[PDB]
Amino acid sequence: TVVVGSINFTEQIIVANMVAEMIEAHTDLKVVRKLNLGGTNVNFEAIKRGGANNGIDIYVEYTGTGLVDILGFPEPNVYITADKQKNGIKANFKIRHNVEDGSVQLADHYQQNTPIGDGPVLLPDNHYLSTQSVLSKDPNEKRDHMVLLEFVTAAGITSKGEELFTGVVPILVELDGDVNGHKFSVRGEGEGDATNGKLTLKFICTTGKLPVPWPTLVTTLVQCFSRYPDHMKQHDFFKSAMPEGYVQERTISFKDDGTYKTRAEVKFEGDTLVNRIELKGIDFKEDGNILGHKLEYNFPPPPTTDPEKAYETVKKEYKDKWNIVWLKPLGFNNTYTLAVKDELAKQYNLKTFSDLAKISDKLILGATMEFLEKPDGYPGLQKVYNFKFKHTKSMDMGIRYTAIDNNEVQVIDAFATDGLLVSHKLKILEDDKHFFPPYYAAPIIRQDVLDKHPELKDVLNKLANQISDEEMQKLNYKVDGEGQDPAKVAKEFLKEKGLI
Repeated sequence: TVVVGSINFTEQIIVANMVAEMIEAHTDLKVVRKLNLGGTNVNFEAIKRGGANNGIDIYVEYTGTGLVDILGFPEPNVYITADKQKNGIKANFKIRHNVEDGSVQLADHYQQNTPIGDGPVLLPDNHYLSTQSVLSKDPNEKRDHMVLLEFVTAAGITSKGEELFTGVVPILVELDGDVNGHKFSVRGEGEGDATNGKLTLKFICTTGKLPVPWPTLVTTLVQCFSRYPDHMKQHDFFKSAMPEGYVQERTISFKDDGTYKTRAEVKFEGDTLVNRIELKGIDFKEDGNILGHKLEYNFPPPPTTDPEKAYETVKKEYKDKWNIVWLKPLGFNNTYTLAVKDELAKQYNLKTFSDLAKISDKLILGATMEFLEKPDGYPGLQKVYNFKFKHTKSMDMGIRYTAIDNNEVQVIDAFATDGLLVSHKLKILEDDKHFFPPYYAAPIIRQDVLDKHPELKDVLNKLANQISDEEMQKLNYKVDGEGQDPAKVAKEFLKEKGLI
């Protein structure tokens, strides 16, 4: 008896049906089809706990999801908004720390920034900051330390203080801390270059060994060094507060453990940008992840976007960590794409995203709000393809779709395997440069189950490249458009193909 898993999502329902149908047709095995309510993460939970204890033994996972579940989440895009009543800005975000075991320590961040000086400051429209932080060690340094490199930029749309960030600027950083009555001081030196969005620092614990992990102090240890693009200068609050500067306050509540509370003054002292912080930490468990020093010492970089390297990475890491085996890709890639009418795709022979980029008319009126705001969305895509659409309108809900029918818009954002794409006779283009992550679907199974029934490997590999994007778009349309039974549309397809 094997247990097959699925999520509350038409596509997922259809493919899990197909996995199960194959097992029934080609083996003597009994197959339980279990539904799971939630995102892709609860299938990942269920397979860990097995079909023995009301989990699952098999499900279809996507490579891009797999990368973050197994390597951990990269740093979030922080959403800054205006805080009129504080003449400032504020932001809330989630930092995910990897623990020595493969669990994740959540760190909910609540941030407020208020100008020190009384003068006016930029009160920005909502926008995002993207950070990458690379931790390391100085091999010729004996004191508890941290070397930190950091690249930071803003995005979300198509001052005097800022003139102080013209070149490379000495940073100094001083932290006085108290976690659960344990006192400590940290001190750091370096330089920042706001034009490239680069930080370089080395920090030292000056009171001895650090009573918390270094990764937990990164967010506390100068967002004035971000790179704001030329069409967003009017949204850089941080620099505009200079040289008097701002107060940054945060609560960082770590899930199932204590909380840090920080207050920091960021300001010029001569030619040196200084970050002086006082941190209080309360309610920490004497052997939780934080006081226990149980956090990996490096945030996971932005993951590979290479399709082959993605699949190789999850396959290796899921086998080492969880003893879970990735069989072969089903064929389709449920990822963010752009879509045009079929008619036009034939009229200019489009196929690829660079083929679409070479046109400065057409709107992406379709783009949902999220797709235009998110850094890793159309702003990031502008920088790889030199997109230059004559205009871009934010169309939420389904009305994006009504528009491309009307021929107002000619280009829209979408998921490659969306059924509406056959509804509205649409063409999906290839992300030739691989800007977006790869969500290659593949069946996934527990080793202990494949050990008891080795024939599963070759049965489920019989689905390898059997489902292209456009095939999956049709099966999604059958269920969400015409109301058919997922289990019957699954079974039909395996019959047309000859797999059953």
